[PDB]
Amino acid sequence: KTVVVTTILESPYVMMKKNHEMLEGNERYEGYCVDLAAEIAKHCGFKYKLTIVGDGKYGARDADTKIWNGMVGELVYGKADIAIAPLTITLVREEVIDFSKPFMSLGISIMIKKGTPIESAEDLSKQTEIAYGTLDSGSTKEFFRRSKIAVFDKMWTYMRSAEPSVFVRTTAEGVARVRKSKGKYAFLLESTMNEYIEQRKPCDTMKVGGNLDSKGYGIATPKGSSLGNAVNLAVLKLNEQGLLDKLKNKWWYDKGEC
Amino acid sequence: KTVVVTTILESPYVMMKKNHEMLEGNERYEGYCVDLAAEIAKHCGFKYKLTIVGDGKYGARDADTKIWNGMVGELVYGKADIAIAPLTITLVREEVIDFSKPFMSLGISIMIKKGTPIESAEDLSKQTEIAYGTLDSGSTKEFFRRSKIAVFDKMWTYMRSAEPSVFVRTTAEGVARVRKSKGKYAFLLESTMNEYIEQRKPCDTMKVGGNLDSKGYGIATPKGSSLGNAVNLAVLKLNEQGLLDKLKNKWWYDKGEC
Ligand SMILES: N[C@@H](Cc1onc(O)c1Br)C(=O)O
Ligand SMILES: N[C@@H](Cc1onc(O)c1Br)C(=O)O
Repeated sequence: KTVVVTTILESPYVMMKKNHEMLEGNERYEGYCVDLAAEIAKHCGFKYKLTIVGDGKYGARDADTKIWNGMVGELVYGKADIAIAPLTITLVREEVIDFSKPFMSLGISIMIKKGTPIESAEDLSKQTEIAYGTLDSGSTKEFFRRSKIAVFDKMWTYMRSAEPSVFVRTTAEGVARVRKSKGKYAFLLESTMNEYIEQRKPCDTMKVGGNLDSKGYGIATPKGSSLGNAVNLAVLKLNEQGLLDKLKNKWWYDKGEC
Repeated sequence: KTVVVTTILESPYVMMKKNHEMLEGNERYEGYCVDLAAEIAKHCGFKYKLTIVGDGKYGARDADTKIWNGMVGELVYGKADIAIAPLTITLVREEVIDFSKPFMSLGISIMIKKGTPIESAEDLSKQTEIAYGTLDSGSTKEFFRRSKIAVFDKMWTYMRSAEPSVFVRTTAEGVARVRKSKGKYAFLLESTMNEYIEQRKPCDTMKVGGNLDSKGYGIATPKGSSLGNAVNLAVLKLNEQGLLDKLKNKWWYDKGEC
């Protein structure tokens, strides 16, 4: 049967085409993950329907209700057959859903407005003049919340009680905050998005320092799903064929605006 | 039996005493509503236990699940017997819980950092240099979201799509945002809180213009609760005795710091 794909609106992975009001179904979307989905489907021999996750979240378990939300939840509760998006492979998630080998590598990074006197996480941790935060949900927020590393623990201690809140709901919001804060806000986000934004007008942001960690995005399926094996092989095959690199250049650098 | 009172941490209505770690039960709290609760209890002849609402919300119904949250939810689902807090009397709430006649009047107002070139809601609506927002929940946010009045509709249209978000989770956060935004953020909140903050150090904020609307706070009880009649009479009696005015001066002006 037709495979239900859950994804999320996150540039340049999945974006609404400017003329989406004129289009229907899968044709409404474009981006790295839209292209990858087509490639995976072709190599696994299935037809599919792209759907945007209802709550706009990646996936976390509520500590109280213990209910999974986001794309992970969609897979766990059987609402979708596969998730093709910038979904970070983490221990807690790996325990409830199946992940293909990573199709892209990344690490947490720092985004600053050009000219901000910050070069590293250590720099940020030792001052308060420049506020800094992360998305209000997701693996980056959790990285800091759970970290036992001195510098990161110090940063989380600051972030969790900073007022006003240093957390943002979407990447777009964090970028807007960096751009409109006159250098007084630094955004902690995954290197992939940071690198993409650095090449977008008004070209006033930049990624600074090295990544704080190293991980990857994986295609996810419900635990035990028979689709898992085929998808994993397709990811490895596409990587070996250079297709993944081609898609990266296509959506990040080929049409960079800076 | 002992009456379970649900309330919320909102200065100067209910605040944790600085040495609360040394205290137990009702003695941990102080404020206008803590004093009012004692007065109402005495005049209604009941003993009570103050409890802080679990989700820290005032009360709204989820459009999807249709479940009430906040203090209103606590009353609707029988978790508390009465709510004594700065709970705004609104049509939607009046339909699900009982409200005493108002114990305090108020209106939505504008808080600015001293020196901000804004004198009214109209001023705010006609510009974008100075961002402005409200709490991310509650009657003030709903006032703008539902308003059919031109100026307020224009303001909501701006607020709902402004990036980064102009909404804050708590009053403290909004105040912090006004104070740290160098005049680039104006906070829309109820006049009562605005007036209180204006008299608190560092004395860098002020209420400007008249109130946008007029309403009041009421003591709430589960719909049909027998406690409702007594509480309403106590509110009227306390007002006529001048007790409510005395409490207002006690928590707002007597010890003003500006
Ligand atoms: N990939 C993360 C989400 C995320 O975490 N930090 C960001 O900037 C973004 Br987008 C996840 O899967 O939770
Ligand atoms: N009193 C309101 C909450 C509220 O609405 N605007 C504020 O500043 C505050 Br506090 C309510 O009962 O929803």
